[PDB]
Amino acid sequence: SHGLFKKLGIPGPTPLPFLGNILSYHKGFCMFDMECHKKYGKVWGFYDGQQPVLAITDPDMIKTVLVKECYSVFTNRRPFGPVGFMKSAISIAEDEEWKRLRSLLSPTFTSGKLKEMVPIIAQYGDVLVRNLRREAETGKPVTLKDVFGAYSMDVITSTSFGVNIDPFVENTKKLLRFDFLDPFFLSITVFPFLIPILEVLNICVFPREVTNFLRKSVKRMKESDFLQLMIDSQALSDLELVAQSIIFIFAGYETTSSVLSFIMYELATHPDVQQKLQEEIDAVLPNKAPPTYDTVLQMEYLDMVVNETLRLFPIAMRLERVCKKDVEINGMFIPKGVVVMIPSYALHRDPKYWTEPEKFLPERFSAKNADNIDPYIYTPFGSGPRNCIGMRFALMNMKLALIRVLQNFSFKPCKETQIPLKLSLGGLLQPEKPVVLKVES
Amino acid sequence: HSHGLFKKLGIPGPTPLPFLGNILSYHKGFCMFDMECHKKYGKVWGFYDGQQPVLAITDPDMIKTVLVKECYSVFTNRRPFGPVGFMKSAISIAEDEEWKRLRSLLSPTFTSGKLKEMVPIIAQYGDVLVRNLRREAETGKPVTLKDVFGAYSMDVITSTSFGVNIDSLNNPQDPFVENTKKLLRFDFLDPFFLSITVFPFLIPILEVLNICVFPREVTNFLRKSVKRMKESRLRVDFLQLMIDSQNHKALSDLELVAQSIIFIFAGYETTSSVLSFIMYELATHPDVQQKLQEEIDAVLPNKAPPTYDTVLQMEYLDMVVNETLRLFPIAMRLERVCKKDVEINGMFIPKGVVVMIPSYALHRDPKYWTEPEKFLPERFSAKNADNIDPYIYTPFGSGPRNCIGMRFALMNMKLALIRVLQNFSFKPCKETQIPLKLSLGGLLQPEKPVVLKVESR
Ligand code: HEM
Ligand code: HEM
Ligand SMILES: CC(C)(C)OC(=O)N[C@@H](CS[C@H](Cc1ccccc1)C(=O)NCCCc1cccnc1)Cc1cccc2ccccc12
Ligand SMILES: CC(C)(C)OC(=O)N[C@@H](CS[C@H](Cc1ccccc1)C(=O)NCCCc1cccnc1)Cc1cccc2ccccc12
Repeated sequence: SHGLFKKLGIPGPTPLPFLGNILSYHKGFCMFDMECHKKYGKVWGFYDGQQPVLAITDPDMIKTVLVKECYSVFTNRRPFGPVGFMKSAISIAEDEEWKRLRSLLSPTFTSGKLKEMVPIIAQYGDVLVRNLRREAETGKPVTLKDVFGAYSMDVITSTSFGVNIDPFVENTKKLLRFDFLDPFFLSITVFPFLIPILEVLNICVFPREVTNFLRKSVKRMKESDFLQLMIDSQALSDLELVAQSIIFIFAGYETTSSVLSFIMYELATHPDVQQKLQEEIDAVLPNKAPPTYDTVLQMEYLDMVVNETLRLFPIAMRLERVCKKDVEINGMFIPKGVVVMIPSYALHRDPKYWTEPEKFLPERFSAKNADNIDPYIYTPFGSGPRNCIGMRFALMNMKLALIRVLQNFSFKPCKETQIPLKLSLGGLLQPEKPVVLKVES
Repeated sequence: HSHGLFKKLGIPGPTPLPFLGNILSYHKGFCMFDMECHKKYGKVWGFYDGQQPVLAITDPDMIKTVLVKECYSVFTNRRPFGPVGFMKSAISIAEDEEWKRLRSLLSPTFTSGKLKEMVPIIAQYGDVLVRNLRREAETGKPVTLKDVFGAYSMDVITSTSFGVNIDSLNNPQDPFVENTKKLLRFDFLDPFFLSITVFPFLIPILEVLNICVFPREVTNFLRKSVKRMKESRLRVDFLQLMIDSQNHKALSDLELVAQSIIFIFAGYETTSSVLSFIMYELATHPDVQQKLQEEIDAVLPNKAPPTYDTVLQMEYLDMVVNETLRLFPIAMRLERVCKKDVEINGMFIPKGVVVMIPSYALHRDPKYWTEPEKFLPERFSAKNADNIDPYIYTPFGSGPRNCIGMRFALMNMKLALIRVLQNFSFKPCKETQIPLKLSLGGLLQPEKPVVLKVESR
């Protein structure tokens, strides 16, 4: 099954037996995609064990997979197991169950519901300033991932459940941990046949206590909102309701806080960009005025900085869809069962599409130059019917933190500040050493 | 009284007459009056359209402050235009929160993805444009460019915004074009558009008489045309976005037609007028026309069909379109109503004053452009484009209330110029007005229509 890309004429690295090309992941997913982007051109294929993966970079071919042929062919992502009761998660659901959950959780982040969350986040935006002021008046570098993690936890636990927590961050911080050095997930890539061995016999990849604590915490949350929508629509099951809460809690904590740490690093390493951003926030909101829903979307340089950070640090790295039947798109034959992959990290730094892609230049997303950006090359939230469902929720929650903090504090690098920031050469997109900076009031 | 405002503020300007103000100086038109004031009074001057004081600014920082920085807070709305009737809900006429809702609603109409989807549709009518140009070319005979460009522009804006192929082969007496033409006629000689400026108190009187600046013949026709243009069920164009957003709430039936008439008028008149000015400059400069044709053939050899990416690759084509818009900014002026007392760049502006940006005069300012009356596309080359201020050259405006169909118009015009210059070259005639005299009336148009010979290659 390792002569597939040799048959279809698609170039790619030579695979090893059983392993395939997973030994090239020693530098990470990002470095392997960028080296293959230069060696084999626009389209190449490799093997994650015995699973063939076709990598595409053509925007028209990307649009056909993500948007056009979504509901028809490229509907589901790579099979991820064994998950146990987490098989009902919207991000892991497949075919008919996904559409029922996508439509059920779509009214969660409308313009009406997002406008209701502004006063709720406005409460947590004050404790963030008061806690940073304790570390500001005292010469002491702040681990931004910590203080932003608590801010990211209170927002998703209140805007989705109405419960104020002020053990969840400890249990949530230990939900993923996708380390390729761990032979377990390196085995699932090599042994896709061991997934049915653990599904019929009830074995999961997530630790029991991070799933038992959340299944019992959601039951305490069930005091008869995003939770209010899942009860009024309840045919939704009770155990299925827990699986969706784990997805929202983890995304609202890990994704928003890690990107916020990426933003503050770029602002501290580029003073003229942070200073120009502070002058704009003081103009739209003078005297440290509380931000509203309209003043957030009005700040465009705030949008030009966030969109530039998401280009440099796409926490997704890759988008994946599984070909469910024999098709031919843009004059290329993709057989059934092939995982079509779109290297987001490699495309966000393609010299063919970006000038000086290494350097932090928010001028790429200016309304004068944003017309030169392909929407299928810059996909930090994906695209099509199966993109990020909390895209507008994440872009709002991160900007609300950037407004309220830059109105009161200014960030400078420290001695222990890793410059340049080296990304984690492992699995998920994170810095090697934690992001630490000095806070000046 | 009010005619002493600029005397009180120390701002120079022509001495106004009672009641009339300075409107008698419009005998040469908006453009000539603005350039003469810019030479005598300097960077800032003020005049009166009757009793309405108009402050003209030419400073790029002051222009950026009005158009970009202080749009949502102070300079949000244009000068009130009436009587308009139900067309007050149009995006270009809407004010304050109504415009802000409509702007965000119609913004996804012209994205890079939506525009790239329109190229195959525009490519269809590009082939029809070449066929009609080839009949008038196979036989020595002038060719009124405004007519053949007007039929092409109506074909593009109706199909890309509504999905309806209305003009088929022509139909040279097409009812859409015939009804949309009489939709714009600001003849300052007509007392109507001159008296309502002298008597602004008559606008609320005319609004209660159901009197509009648009004739009932063209509004009732377009009212039932858009209603019959709703066909379903069976894409996602301009019409589909308005129905999906129709289902705070919401978009009315009379509001959906108001925006459609705006998109129909802009896509027809503006695109066809600039194309006529472009071809006049190419015929009167055969060297520029040859260099542009050599670039189209280099990017699209063997008459290759134009695509979204090949259009953006042609630099000289972008330089020809930009230089023509510099000489002929169909906007002429940009205006914003100052809604509250402000002090920008060290100058006080009181509430109610209309801040005006003389775009026509700024595009021909000798202290910004070398030989401003000469047609030189080399100003917009990448070697010289850094010496161009984006607040002196504003053919599509600037800020949150600039031209919402800028990127569409730049594509529809370039897609037409490519497929036309691929097959034809244009030369002047005996009846071609050389030099071109602009209409001394209101809107920016030529005196005698642009007529040229069409030779095949
Ligand atoms: C900076 C913040 C975030 C980024 C960059 C991000 C990125 C992404 C990407 C790239 C995808 C997949 C798109 C595709 O496959 O085409 C995705 C899916 C998803 N995201 Fe996010 N995300 C963020 C925050 C959030 C938040 C706050 C939530 C809150 C619920 C969330 C919930 C989800 C879910 C449920 C899915 C799967 C939807 C489905 O499979 O149908 N994400 N995200
Ligand atoms: C060569 C072609 C065109 C030129 C030179 C042009 C120029 C302009 C200018 C200068 C403005 C005012 C900007 C400001 O006040 O700051 C404007 C506004 C506008 N234009 Fe265009 N335009 C063109 C074609 C089009 C097209 C094809 C459409 C299609 C819908 C369109 C729709 C509009 C609308 C709706 C506005 C008002 C926007 C608002 O009030 O928010 N225009 N145009
Ligand atoms: C795992 C691989 C990449 C081989 O196969 C997939 O593709 N399995 C997708 C589903 S595992 C995941 C389950 C999980 C993990 C850890 C804690 C809790 C649940 C999942 O539910 N995650 C989406 C929900 C939250 C989120 C995260 C980031 C951004 N927004 C929202 C993985 C997947 C889902 C969605 C977007 C992705 C982008 C890049 C890479 C993988 C993606
Ligand atoms: C009327 C004056 C100039 C004193 O006061 C304004 O300012 N009234 C603005 C709104 S009248 C117009 C209504 C109309 C007229 C004729 C047919 C159909 C509708 C309008 O809706 N037109 C914008 C939409 C179309 C368009 C036109 C040209 C370019 N692109 C798009 C006038 C106005 C609007 C937008 C840009 C302008 C530039 C220069 C001068 C005036 C402008």
